[PDB]
Amino acid sequence: QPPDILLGPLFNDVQNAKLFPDQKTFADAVPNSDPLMILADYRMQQNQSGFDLRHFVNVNFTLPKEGEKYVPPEGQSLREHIDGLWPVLTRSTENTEKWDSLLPLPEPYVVPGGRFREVYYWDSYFTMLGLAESGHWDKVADMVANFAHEIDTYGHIPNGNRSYYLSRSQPPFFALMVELLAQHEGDAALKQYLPQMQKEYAYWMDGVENLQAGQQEKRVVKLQDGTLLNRYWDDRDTPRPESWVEDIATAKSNPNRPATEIYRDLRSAAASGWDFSSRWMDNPQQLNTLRTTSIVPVDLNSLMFKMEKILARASKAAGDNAMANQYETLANARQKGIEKYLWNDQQGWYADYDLKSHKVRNQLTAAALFPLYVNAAAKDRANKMATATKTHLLQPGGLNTTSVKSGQQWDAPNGWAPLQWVATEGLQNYGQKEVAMDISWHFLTNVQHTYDREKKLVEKYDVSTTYPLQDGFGWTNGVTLKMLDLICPKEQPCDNVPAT
Amino acid sequence: VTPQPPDILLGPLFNDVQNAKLFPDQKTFADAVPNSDPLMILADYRMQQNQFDLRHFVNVNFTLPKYVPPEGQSLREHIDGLWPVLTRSTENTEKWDSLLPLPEPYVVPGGRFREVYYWDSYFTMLGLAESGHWDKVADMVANFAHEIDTYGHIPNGNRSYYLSRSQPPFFALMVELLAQHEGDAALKQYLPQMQKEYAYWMDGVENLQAGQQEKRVVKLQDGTLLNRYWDDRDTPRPESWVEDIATAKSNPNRPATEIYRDLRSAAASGWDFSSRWMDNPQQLNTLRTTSIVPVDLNSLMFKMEKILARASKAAGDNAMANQYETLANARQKGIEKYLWNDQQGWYADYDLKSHKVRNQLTAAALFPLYVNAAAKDRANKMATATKTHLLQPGGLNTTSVKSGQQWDAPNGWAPLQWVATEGLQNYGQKEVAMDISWHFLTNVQHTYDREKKLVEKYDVSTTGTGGGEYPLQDGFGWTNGVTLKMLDLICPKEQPCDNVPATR
Ligand SMILES: OC[C@@H]1[C@@H](O)[C@H](O)[C@H]2[C@H](O)[C@@H](O[C@H]3O[C@H](CO)[C@@H](O)[C@H](O)[C@H]3O)CN21
Ligand SMILES: OC[C@@H]1[C@@H](O)[C@H](O)[C@H]2[C@H](O)[C@@H](O[C@H]3O[C@H](CO)[C@@H](O)[C@H](O)[C@H]3O)CN21
Repeated sequence: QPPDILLGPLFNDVQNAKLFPDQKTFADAVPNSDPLMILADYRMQQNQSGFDLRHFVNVNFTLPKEGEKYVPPEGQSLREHIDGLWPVLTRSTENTEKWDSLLPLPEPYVVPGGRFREVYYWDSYFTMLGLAESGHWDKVADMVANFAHEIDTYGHIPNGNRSYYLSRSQPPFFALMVELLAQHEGDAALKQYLPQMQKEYAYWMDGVENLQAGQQEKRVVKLQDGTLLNRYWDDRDTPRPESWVEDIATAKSNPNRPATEIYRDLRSAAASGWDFSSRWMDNPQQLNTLRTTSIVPVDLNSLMFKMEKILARASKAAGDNAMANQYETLANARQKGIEKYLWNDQQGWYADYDLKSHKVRNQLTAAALFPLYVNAAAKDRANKMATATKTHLLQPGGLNTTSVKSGQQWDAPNGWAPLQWVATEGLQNYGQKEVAMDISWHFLTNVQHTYDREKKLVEKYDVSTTYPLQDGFGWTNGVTLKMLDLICPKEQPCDNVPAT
Repeated sequence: VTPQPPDILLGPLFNDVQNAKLFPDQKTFADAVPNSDPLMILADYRMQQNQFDLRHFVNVNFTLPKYVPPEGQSLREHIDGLWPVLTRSTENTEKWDSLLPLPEPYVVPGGRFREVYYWDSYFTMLGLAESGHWDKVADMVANFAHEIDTYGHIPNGNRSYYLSRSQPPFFALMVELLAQHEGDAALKQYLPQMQKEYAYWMDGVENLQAGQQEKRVVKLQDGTLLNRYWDDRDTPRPESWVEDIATAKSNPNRPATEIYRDLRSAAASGWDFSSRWMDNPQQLNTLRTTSIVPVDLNSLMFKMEKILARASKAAGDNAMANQYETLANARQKGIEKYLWNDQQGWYADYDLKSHKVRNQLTAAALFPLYVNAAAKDRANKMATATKTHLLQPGGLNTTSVKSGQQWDAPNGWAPLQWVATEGLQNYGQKEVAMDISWHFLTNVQHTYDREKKLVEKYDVSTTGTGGGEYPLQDGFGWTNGVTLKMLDLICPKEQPCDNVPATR
């Protein structure tokens, strides 16, 4: 149960009082006794002469640790810095105290770094690429097994292993994780995790059998002509426990709209990974105008395509050819849907589909490379995507997330490792090597420059040239390894990005 | 972890079994127990579809759910003898079972209702208490406290598919019932759980802006705080799967999620279904439950606030007692202003769409008298309105609208008979209170005499029994409890009756 439900008005009071400078801190606090009895105790004590809320919290909760700082040794190469960090980013939480928001996992896992003290769904894929690249297949397998277990226990992979992340998933990479493990383990891996891949697919498509044309429900939309696509959705319609005061302030700033609708769209953008972006906003100046759930995402639907293709491949590997064909049929239908509703023929680029206006959007964002990444894109449209990339999103320090400098995280001038890799790999898929290399060199140069000065890798980079900023950093480390390998000869690998 | 509801657990397999109507009751497969991990059952299902007999597949992979009274019992004896028959003890359940474990024995309503029910349990516990079974009463209070502890609220019943909603809140009244036997020990003991339940009903209230609603709370333009019925999910009910899909399918121009939310929220109200929630009582696809502020729910919330004040005082916190008292006072004002119809002269629900008190008189209108929130003059008008519009030869009518739905004319339901009787008695309206009691009891006795059963509800217009999508069920928990209480009321304390007298 998430902390706001467990603790009631007590959670609200502590978050609003801003006892801790991060709202995630009290979301991660561990009750020392039954939260129902803490709430009862709080109600009695709170109006007592001299009641101190900070003292009450200290007495009734164990808080996250806060004073510590990682100190790398001097002058290690970029590659050695990353490679030696894996144990540091690894957590082992097979059992948790009762009432901890942290959810137990059977095997060790890598977390992104800093305040992100839990496994993240889509981060873990790019992280696992790094682990695999540097020969840590056992950690890769541990993490696949963990996610399989979450599917088994919760019915889906939560955004992270926190009670307050249970209400949503994230960009789905599990099937791609199984394929990554199969690179090492062969078809055995596809066979072992077929039931879990199927159950995750059931999650995303839940309710589709009874969904009528022109309606949406949970993570599924059916257009008027019957086309089936997915959207991001969270099952709750309240402030995020981890961003409690920010979300309340957002909704309060637009009393013309039901707060429940704003909370739903804030939580659904968090499910998208892109919390937040002009991509979801009617007005980039005002977060209270986001309408995430009314938007059909081109990246999510690309990922669904890949999931359907992988289900077909795993079915075939298990010896069920008829079932493999069924998944191929679903994949083809998805591909047609992407090509019809998620391609903007006037601009010549992929884009989201707007359910309110019943048209494909004009806005170009880095999500538009996803159809290339998953091999859904027609060849001529992949070529158009290379042009659009160079014209609009390629910047000196890497691939821009969007061309709108809104002040939000998933927008210009911010470059995010996962997006760099998806773009690089999708362009390579279609022989657009020049643009793919430009992204890799520009982003890697940006990573090296920050590492040179600060001896760290961080969650995101400003591409204009080459909560506070977080360090580690899981997906940055993974993508860097992969790109470093790409830009230097296989037989003469580099440990730092060449100056020229 | 608590299993997800059966539709989530089994993915499309559930949908397929329900739609195929392999079983004549939709509830039957909702209560099926998987013989292995549903994730693996679903994988097998998809494989076996590509290589098939659904019924046989279900037979292999699930275990499906499975009385002759003694000779010559009086009505009272039959009821007292039935308590063990209706008792279940489920401290441990199988993995993947939709049945949720409870630490103590519990009485269930009867028939297809093979689990404990929230509001039924109060009326049932009145019967248990009346006939000396205080141990069972304490068991059931403990079970509900445990559910609040474990889930954060009391679900509609102990089934995974009921977890997304509660029911008309009687827990605080159950605690007061135990307190009648134990003294205030019961209040002190269950104060934390009574507080946790209030937090559930009021969840989100601190941040709710005027003119908006969220979950179970509404805040009107002037800041007035009231509650509504709500279910956290927006899909067909597993236990009524094909019926609910048909309902939504019948108006494809309204988002199906709204219709599902309103169907589920009417089941949260206990009154699934009623003209009360519907724009047109003849058409179920017009229900709009979550836009209606219910007078019965808010009466019960008033009572909860009152008991919380009493319990707080028992625990020695007068400051907290005073706070609950202030909340109760605000609720009373809210009831008198927004849930009383002065045109008609009766309590009624408030409509959030038209921003007006509703004109319909239903049995829910007696709740303010039951909980002692009503002004004396208004209680007197309610007595007249009851006598004029709702009193029928076989008991108190649920509404005066014969819609074809269960919570409407000509159906009479035990809990509503008792609430009306007690409400009227609280304001000295003895004549109407005794009329309800004598009429309902005569109905119950007549059916008992010929059919040797008590059932879920009665025809108050014709007397006898027999809307609804499942057959009339027997037992029957709340009917038996209310019958005992009313039997005691209508005969002298010192010369009690075992059958309802044929002559007043
Ligand atoms: O690197 C961790 C996560 C990543 O998964 C996500 O795309 C990116 C996002 O900017 C942040 O999201 C996390 O934090 C939020 C609170 O700050 C949560 O509400 C959100 O659910 C969670 O994924 C940091 N990022
Ligand atoms: O006596 C058991 C229940 C009682 O709690 C409720 O008021 C009345 C209602 O008419 C039926 O409700 C139950 O069954 C439905 C399915 O037939 C469920 O959807 C509902 O959630 C459940 O309370 C029988 N009654």
